[PDB]
Amino acid sequence: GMQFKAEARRNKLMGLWVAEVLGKSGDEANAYAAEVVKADFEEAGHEDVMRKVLGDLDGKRPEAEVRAKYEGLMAVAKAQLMDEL
Repeated sequence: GMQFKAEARRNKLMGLWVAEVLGKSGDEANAYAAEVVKADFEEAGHEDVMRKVLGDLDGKRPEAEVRAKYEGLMAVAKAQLMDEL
């Protein structure tokens, strides 16, 4: 299945965007791009993830920007995994 490879990539990639929106850089962003991958076991779909990134953003962006970013990234995530080959 591609679910999981694609999940890890989608989840990681959003972390790097959210990190840039925080004003992280370098390795702070890479560490953060593990955190967003580490919030998807307790609840399926996109529940406990969203509250994690939103609370971490502290109001730095509107939810409408944020959730759209995540949702749109599933396409990008799966580009990268066939483009990395």
